[PDB]
Amino acid sequence: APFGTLLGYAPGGVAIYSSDYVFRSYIDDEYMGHKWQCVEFARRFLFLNYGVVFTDVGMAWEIFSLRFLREVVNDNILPLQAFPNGSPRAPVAGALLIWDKGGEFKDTGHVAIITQLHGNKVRIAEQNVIHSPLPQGQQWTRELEMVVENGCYTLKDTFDDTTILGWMIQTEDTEYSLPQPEIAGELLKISGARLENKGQFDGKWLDEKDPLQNAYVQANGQVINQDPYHYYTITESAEQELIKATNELHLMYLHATDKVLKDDNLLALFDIPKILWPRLRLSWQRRRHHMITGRMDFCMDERGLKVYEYNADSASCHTEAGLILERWAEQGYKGNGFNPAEGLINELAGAWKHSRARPFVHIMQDKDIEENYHAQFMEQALHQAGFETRILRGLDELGWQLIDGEGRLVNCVWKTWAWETAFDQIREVFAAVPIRTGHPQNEVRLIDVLLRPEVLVFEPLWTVIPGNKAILPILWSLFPHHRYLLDTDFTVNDELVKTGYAVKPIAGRCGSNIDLVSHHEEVLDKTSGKFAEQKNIYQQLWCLPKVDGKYIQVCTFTVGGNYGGTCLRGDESLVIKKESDIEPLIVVK
Amino acid sequence: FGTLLGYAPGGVAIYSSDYSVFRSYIDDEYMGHKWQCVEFARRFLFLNYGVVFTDVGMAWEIFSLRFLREVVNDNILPLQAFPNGSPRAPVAGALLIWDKGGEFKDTGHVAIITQLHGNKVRIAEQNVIHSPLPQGQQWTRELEMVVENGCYTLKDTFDDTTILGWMIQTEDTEYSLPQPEIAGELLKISGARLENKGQFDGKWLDEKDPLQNAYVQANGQVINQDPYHYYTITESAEQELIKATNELHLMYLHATDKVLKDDNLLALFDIPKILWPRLRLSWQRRRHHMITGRMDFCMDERGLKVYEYNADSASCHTEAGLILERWAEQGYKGNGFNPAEGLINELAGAWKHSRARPFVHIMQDKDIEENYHAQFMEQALHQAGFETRILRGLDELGWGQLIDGEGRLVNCVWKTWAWETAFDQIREVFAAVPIRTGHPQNEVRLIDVLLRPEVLVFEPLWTVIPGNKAILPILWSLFPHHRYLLDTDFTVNDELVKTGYAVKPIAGRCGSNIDLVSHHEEVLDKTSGKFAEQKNIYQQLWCLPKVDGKYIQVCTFTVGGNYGGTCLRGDESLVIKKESDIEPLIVVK
Ligand SMILES: C[C@@H](NC(=O)CC[C@@H](N)C(=O)O)C(=O)NC[P@@](=O)(CCCCNCCCCN)OP(=O)(O)O
Ligand SMILES: C[C@@H](NC(=O)CC[C@@H](N)C(=O)O)C(=O)NC[P@@](=O)(CCCCNCCCCN)OP(=O)(O)O
Ligand SMILES: Nc1ncnc2c1ncn2[C@@H]1O[C@H](COP(=O)(O)OP(=O)(O)O)[C@@H](O)[C@H]1O
Ligand SMILES: Nc1ncnc2c1ncn2[C@@H]1O[C@H](COP(=O)(O)OP(=O)(O)O)[C@@H](O)[C@H]1O
Ligand SMILES: [Mg+2]
Ligand SMILES: [Mg+2]
Ligand SMILES: [Mg+2]
Ligand SMILES: [Mg+2]
Repeated sequence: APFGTLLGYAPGGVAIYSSDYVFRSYIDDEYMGHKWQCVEFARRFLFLNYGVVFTDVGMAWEIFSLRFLREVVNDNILPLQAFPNGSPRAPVAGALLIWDKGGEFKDTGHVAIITQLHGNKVRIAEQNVIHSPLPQGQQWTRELEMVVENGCYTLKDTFDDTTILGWMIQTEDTEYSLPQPEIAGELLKISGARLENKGQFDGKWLDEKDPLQNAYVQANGQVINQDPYHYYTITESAEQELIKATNELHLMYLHATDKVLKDDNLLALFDIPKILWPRLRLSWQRRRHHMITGRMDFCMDERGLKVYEYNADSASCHTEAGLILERWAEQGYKGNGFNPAEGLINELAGAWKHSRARPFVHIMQDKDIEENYHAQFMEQALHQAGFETRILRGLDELGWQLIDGEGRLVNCVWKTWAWETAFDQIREVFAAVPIRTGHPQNEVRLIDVLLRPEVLVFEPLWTVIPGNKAILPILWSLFPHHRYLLDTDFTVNDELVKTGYAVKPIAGRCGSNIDLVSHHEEVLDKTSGKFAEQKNIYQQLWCLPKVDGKYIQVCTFTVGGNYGGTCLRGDESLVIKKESDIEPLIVVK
Repeated sequence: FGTLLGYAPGGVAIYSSDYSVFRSYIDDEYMGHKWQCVEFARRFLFLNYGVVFTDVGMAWEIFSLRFLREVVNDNILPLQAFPNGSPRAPVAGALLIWDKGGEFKDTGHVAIITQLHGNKVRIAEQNVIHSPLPQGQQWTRELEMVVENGCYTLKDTFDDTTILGWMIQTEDTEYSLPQPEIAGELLKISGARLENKGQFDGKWLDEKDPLQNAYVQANGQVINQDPYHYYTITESAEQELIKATNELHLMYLHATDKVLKDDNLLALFDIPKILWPRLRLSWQRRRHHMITGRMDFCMDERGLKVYEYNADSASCHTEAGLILERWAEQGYKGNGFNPAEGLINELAGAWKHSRARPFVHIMQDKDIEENYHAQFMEQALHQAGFETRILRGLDELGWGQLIDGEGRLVNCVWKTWAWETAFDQIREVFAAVPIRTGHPQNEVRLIDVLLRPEVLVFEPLWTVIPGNKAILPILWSLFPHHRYLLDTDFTVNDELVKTGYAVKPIAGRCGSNIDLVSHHEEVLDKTSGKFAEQKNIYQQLWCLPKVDGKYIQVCTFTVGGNYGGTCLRGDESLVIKKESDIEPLIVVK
């Protein structure tokens, strides 16, 4: 039957459509999947019957690697066990059934729901196998021979060339289960590479006729890094691991955010003016699904994958990884590899299309030359998502009801401004946020725009919580010894003294005021900055890898909660800074 | 009217409420009626502290409240009151309430104190100033404050008004006022006879009106055993009933919220576990979709208690809001009025503001009482713009989507059916709720309609929780010794033993299987019924007052969450039942 046709329903009344090729599938504010993949059904089936969902994955077979589910009515995390086909643990109804990649399910693999288990077979329901109407009243798509020998169940797919990894059950009982996988550090190694010099970058290789590139040029010139003939490479396998860590960590971050907002004791550790708390919570409940983009900082090498911070509030690198590196590649790369961030612009237009952003968006940026091309890069994402924008450098063009230069109303704002800056205008100075709605010499401040009740702002005010480092000790707290985390505390405890630690201001950035100390209690590195007086967090030391004379760092972009790309920052020192360059990155298989 | 005059602190608009779609919301949260004083004071609180006060008749009533509702998690906070002249100073943000009289006649007034000084305080408010305000001035009026011997006293700018005091949201009660208790006698119910002039000797009910005809067809030209008799209540009591309705309602939602968050609690309602996941989703997305419910109280000089709250499926609306209208219209030449005369416009109201689809299928069981109940509601919907079609039974329903006898798709239904009855269809006989999406002979069950995902149902699922008596011990738990509650438990503890106690099925109705043990330990009354196997609750004995040879019970309606009327149920026994009559009620000032 055509694409979209209803072929039947699964237990509980869950529809199943034909996907024989508005493609996103949502059930309210929740993303289900592409239409009509085997994954969209599986996730919708769990959401509609159990009110739980599994993270976003590249391919179906990757679902067998997850070890947690998200409970949707409260952003809570649930434990999920995996089981090998042939396990003493029977494939109960409701469980997820996963196919690896191979045979009928080539690279993707496959996922299905076990609807009913019998004595010599089981029934499953799925969405991308059958494209024809199901027997009236049949709430299963296929039957699978199941053998039972010595308290061990083994399924036999109806295809002669496929492999069934097993099934997953949401329980705390780990008996019989598979330990969570872990990629061979060998595959996480960052490798140097060189292109053959033939002067592909000898001149103006970045188009200056294009307003966006030229904007970038006017801030950096025809340059990305020290030497444009040298790039770095990672394995498609490591990228997969980065997509996995990004999507997982984000939920852990939203989950931690949730817990902080519900406990004054925790909220008090962020050093945010109390007058704002009620506004933080409201932002949380109302703008919960509005964060458009963030960037994570990772240390990646054979030792594994670690996360330093999450730039949820405001984050750049987008122009670099998503535009210049695209032209760089088109200009000098002739290999089979690819730029892991080439889909950044479209990924952003997409999040905007689906955002509840008003028709006209005012883009507010401070007067910084980097913020200059960043703003224009975000403006092009919005114009693609079909929005209208005007950029505002500084506040001078603003005036009062808030209006801009050309007399237009300001009701929707995208800021490159950091929420912290607005928090200073409050710290410096009541029954409410002390904002002006009138002024003799028509002088508008920052807080006078971002905190005015009728202005729709991105990133939302709650993002300043997962964006503040005081969240790290909380992360550690909720997921002790999590494979991707580093021990973090608000003091230096015994366990940090042995390992060594990095001192970091809870609201800093660009590597300002950072102190690295080794187990030998020796200061490996220091930086200064304007955030010297803020509270600090102490996080287990874990130094960047050095490759080809530079310490490389891995960064992933979150777009609407999911991986949107990867990029590199590389510096002659152990600490990355606003200046640290963006090195070309190619992923290879 | 509607003109923007200025902004209170935080950037809170203030409009003119002159005169010569009147509801105000901020999302799905109701602020008040445009553009009254109360609407501002609530919107100011909602926007800056994320709290709001319960609905009230007049602004002067707010000074009686002793709690606020935190919106981001339906939690309840303490709100203390302080009389003008008080060691406790009138801080910023606090509510300032005027009693009724003088300038603020019957209503009284409400303002927000924006800033305290040494000899004055500034206050922001609505409906007192109807002229624009000076640029950037975030206050409306100043008031002389006379600090003497440690006591603060405010003087109004009007010479005939009275300031009650101010209200601080805190746990410290020192210097505060105790909760106002209504005088015993103002709560006595009283019989009154009309002058017999044959006003009720023929077809006094207009048989021309289809809605009334249907009611006649089920009861004839009758309401009670003698329509020349009625009861009356002081406007002071109705005051108390509107107050206890809106408060208990919030107490019930607060309790509901708690249950849905802790399995150990939810496990007490005996609902099929396969539905738990669905109850929680219902609660999170249909939180504001409840249209109507009815509360049962015991009222007399002893005070005001609450027996139960029929949130799921409740009736009596035809009787109180239509027949009794006709009644008064036919034999009442008095000053009083029917406390439930607006109900029908009240309901059409909630329906305008519901997210109900344009076409509504009304579902009812074959009962002669439900027959007119559903035509009374069908009329509330017609007055709200929707189209409908009554469906008696389940025969007119086909199938792979659910359609009606005329072919139309059923995806939005209003039911008179009890959610507990579908629950039985699950407890009769699975990876999901067992529902048919097809069947040979085309046989839709009740469960096959209410639990089909694409069908919009009112009342929404979560109502089965506050509509279940298992919640009574919870409320007692959250609000022990609340003035309107009764000690309820899941056993017969020490206290109930000595006070006497009512035994009742957690999911019953119409007085079925009710047992009444006195403190002398003797079965006062007892009834039979179908829910004898169900779990029970044990509620403190508090017998109906007996007036004019009848046991009277007070009932209040909740429409969209707030008071919507009042009616009486009278019986020869202490236990009201399905057939208990509706006794005419007139409210007197
Ligand atoms: C968004 C950035 N800037 C701001 O927020 C300025 C805010 C300030 N104008 C205000 O009003 O608070 C920012 O500092 N982000 C932190 P970031 O997301 C991205 C850092 C940018 C690195 N740019 C390198 C350009 C190299 C050109 N050759 O990352 P971290 O610093 O690691 O935190
Ligand atoms: C809505 C009513 N009925 C049902 O829900 C029956 C559902 C049934 N069709 C099903 O199969 O589930 C109901 O029982 N409500 C309980 P209620 O809300 C209203 C009782 C109605 C009293 N009518 C008196 C008419 C007198 C005419 N002279 O109140 P309580 O019984 O006190 O609980
Ligand atoms: N625990 C740590 N161990 C080793 N290096 C660290 C650690 N924390 C931070 N760094 C280094 O410092 C840089 C900046 O710290 P980061 O935590 O990302 O904060 P910022 O927001 O200032 O960029 C990182 O890019 C990394 O090179
Ligand atoms: N605690 C109690 N003390 C005395 N009478 C009670 C008590 N609870 C209920 N009753 C009597 O029993 C009737 C039925 O109880 P109710 O709680 O309303 O359940 P139902 O859903 O069956 O109407 C009431 O209307 C009232 O007359
Ligand atoms: Mg960093
Ligand atoms: Mg940062
Ligand atoms: Mg009752
Ligand atoms: Mg009842």
